[PDB]
Amino acid sequence: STAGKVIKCKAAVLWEEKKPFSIEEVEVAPPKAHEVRIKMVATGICRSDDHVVSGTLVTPLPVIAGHEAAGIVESIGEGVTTVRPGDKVIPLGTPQCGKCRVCKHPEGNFCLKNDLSMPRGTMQDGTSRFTCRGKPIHHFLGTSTFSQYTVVDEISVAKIDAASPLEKVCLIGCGFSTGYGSAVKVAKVTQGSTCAVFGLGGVGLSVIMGCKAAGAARIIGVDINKDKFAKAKEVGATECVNPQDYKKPIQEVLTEMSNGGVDFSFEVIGRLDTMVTALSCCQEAYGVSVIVGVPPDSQNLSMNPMLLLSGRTWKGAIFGGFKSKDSVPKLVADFMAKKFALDPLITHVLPFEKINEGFDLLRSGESIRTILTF
Amino acid sequence: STAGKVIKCKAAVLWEEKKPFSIEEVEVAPPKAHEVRIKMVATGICRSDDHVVSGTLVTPLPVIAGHEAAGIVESIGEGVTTVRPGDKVIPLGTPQCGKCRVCKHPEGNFCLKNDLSMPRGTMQDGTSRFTCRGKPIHHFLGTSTFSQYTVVDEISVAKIDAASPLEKVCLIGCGFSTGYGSAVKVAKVTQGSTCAVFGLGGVGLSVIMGCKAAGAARIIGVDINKDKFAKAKEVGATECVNPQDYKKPIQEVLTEMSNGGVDFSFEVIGRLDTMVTALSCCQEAYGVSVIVGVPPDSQNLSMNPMLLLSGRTWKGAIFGGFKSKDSVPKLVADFMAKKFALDPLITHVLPFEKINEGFDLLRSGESIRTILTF
Ligand SMILES: NC(=O)C1=CN([C@@H]2O[C@H](COP(=O)(O)OP(=O)(O)OC[C@H]3O[C@@H](n4cnc5c(N)ncnc54)[C@H](O)[C@@H]3O)[C@@H](O)[C@H]2O)C=CC1
Ligand SMILES: NC(=O)C1=CN([C@@H]2O[C@H](COP(=O)(O)OP(=O)(O)OC[C@H]3O[C@@H](n4cnc5c(N)ncnc54)[C@H](O)[C@@H]3O)[C@@H](O)[C@H]2O)C=CC1
Ligand SMILES: O=CNC1CCCCC1
Ligand SMILES: O=CNC1CCCCC1
Ligand SMILES: [Zn+2]
Ligand SMILES: [Zn+2]
Ligand SMILES: [Zn+2]
Ligand SMILES: [Zn+2]
Repeated sequence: STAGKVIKCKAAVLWEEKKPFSIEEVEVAPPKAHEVRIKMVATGICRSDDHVVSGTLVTPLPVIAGHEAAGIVESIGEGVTTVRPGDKVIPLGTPQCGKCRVCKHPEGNFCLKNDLSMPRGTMQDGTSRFTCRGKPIHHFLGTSTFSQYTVVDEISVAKIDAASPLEKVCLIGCGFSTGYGSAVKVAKVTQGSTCAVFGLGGVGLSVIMGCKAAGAARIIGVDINKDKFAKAKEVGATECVNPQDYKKPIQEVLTEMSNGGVDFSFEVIGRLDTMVTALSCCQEAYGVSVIVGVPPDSQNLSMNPMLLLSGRTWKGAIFGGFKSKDSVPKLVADFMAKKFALDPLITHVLPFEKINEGFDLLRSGESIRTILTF
Repeated sequence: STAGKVIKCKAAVLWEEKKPFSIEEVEVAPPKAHEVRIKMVATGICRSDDHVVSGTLVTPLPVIAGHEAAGIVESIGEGVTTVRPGDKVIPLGTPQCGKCRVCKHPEGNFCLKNDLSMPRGTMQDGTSRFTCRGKPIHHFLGTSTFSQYTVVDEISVAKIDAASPLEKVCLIGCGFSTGYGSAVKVAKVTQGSTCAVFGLGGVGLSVIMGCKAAGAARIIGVDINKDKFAKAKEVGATECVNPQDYKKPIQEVLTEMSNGGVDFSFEVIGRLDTMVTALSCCQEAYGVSVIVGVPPDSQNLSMNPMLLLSGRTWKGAIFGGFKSKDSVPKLVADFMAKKFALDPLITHVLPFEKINEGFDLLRSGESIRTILTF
């Protein structure tokens, strides 16, 4: 019926920065060799998608954004061996080619086939599968899930349990796994430790979930929006602090609260100043700080290297350190076995056609994750 | 003979920055409770001592510097239980009180009793044991080894093997242990890995020794003084590069040489620019960079946090991460069992009276470690 043919469908096209998405018809080419065309079922609104709109995260425009999603395979290109039509799948904003030095390394996950370091906004072959008004449109992170259909390279898609609820497990494609893995895999939070989490959105709440799963004794949530505190406590925060409530810098406050610095801190906002504050608030001799938030494009932070010389460890990670294709199906299986919850992250549900309202909810501070249904 | 009495002896006093040391008579008070008075036998010239002269490292003046040394206990104050008169000892620029949260933590070593974070230049009790021309003189790092006799707090001294050669093992008090541990304990260099070591002085050569002991396959030494390359290769470097020989930034050179970035890099100079270069040259997804060098006082570096977000780990350490009082005697025992060599680090041996000549040798690029003998 549609296999081998161009599909005309609706997508949310971003023609320029700082403008609403345009819901309009696009043409989606059939998949070439080692490509997969997916009928989207649900997609979450991640702050990184908003960073594309705001220019915080630079990728070529015009673009179909979206990268946190789940759908059903409509057709596969020649040579595809890991998914078949009808399979439930999660696209992966970080691929897993399985062949590069990073994929072969026991710890690495930032596969060298990624489209983040030097963005092209294309498929792996350097071309686009999307046309709109006769104009080629860029892809985003090899995923482009703000469309009723997308085409992704095989290395950027994972087959998941056929019974998965796609309107929930789409969060495993980005925000949940990123936050959870940042705590359990990247930081390796220890039982009885004290953690500080800067930023209590969908990703920060998932960091809290991971800290609690790791057995932290104290988990201090930090946010300038106190409306975020109730949910943070529900998922495991033992206390929350708003930096605006204090006359001293919050790194001082947190050092005093933790009797000399926290064991693990996480920056899950995307500001240069909070990256330095989060590093400073961990204990100077043995603390660990993990950057999760995305900094504004091309901007440098300033910091005193004595913060590191005393013994601190500072690291960052994409996607919680998880090797994407290996990890996503296992994380879905864990979700199906009730080993973590996703409902606390989902505050709003909207049809895809209301994407702009979903972004308004995020920008106003009212939502954690809005899930869009196609 | 001298016990309980003020000792008049020779010391090298630094009265002000950017001046030669003044070799003259000082008075060394007897040890108070939990203090140890030590007759010096040998002391090394570490770049950190020169940093005091140059103003790179700020500590109260006038001062008796020196912190890498070995000697023999002359007398002990009330309550001392860990050393006795006649014992061979190494003073510890980082103490090990055994009671603070850092000393109790399995990884931490930067004991909260240190005199580095907020330098006072005193004994633990806030007073000085040194007088010169009737003026009180400050201590340095709780050690002050540029003197025929010094007084140190018990938590800043380790008893070592009575058969130890003090003119060699003084290096275990700072330089050697710092570099070796930075590789084996802080970075945890792995078998078959590629390492880059910036700075080929006494500490950087000790990093190379540690990388080789850990089984690194490639160890790239980096120094602007090509005269340092021969000794670096003798102790394990597989190749050396001088940034001044290249038109491109050395981080780009090292990334190309390592086919995409090194596994472990070490900054063992003390420059902001080389700290950022060393971080950048490690592989972006799984590389680890360790700051060992001391930055100039109060200066901040500038860096792009995307270097960390992709997956790099950045850390620093004092004294190679070793808990000082536990580790120094074991490292001496290891040296006595031929587990590592110290002779490659020692290029000059001079009488203490030639301290200024020893510093000239360091500043001119002509020495690795000069050992001063009393
Ligand atoms: N490393 C990775 O793989 C990933 C990174 N990201 C990044 O993580 C960050 C968080 O993403 P979401 O949770 O979706 O965003 P979000 O916008 O829902 O949450 C951010 C939170 O930070 C708080 N905040 C903002 N400014 C603050 C300040 N100055 N001090 C304290 N709190 C402040 C906000 O009130 C908000 O609750 C974003 O920068 C996003 O781009 C997201 C997904 C994956
Ligand atoms: N973290 C810690 O516990 C310790 C830190 N230190 C610090 O480690 C550093 C090294 O100490 P040493 O080996 O005694 O010093 P050193 O002066 O013997 O060695 C430094 C080396 O860096 C090279 N160098 C200088 N500028 C350079 C540049 N722009 N690029 C490349 N190479 C350059 C020099 O030619 C020299 O060979 C110093 O900053 C010292 O204060 C020393 C001992 C303990
Ligand atoms: O949110 C998904 N991916 C992010 C990962 C961090 C850099 C920007 C893109
Ligand atoms: O060289 C010995 N100690 C150093 C440790 C790093 C800060 C300056 C002093
Ligand atoms: Zn995302
Ligand atoms: Zn790969
Ligand atoms: Zn030193
Ligand atoms: Zn201590």
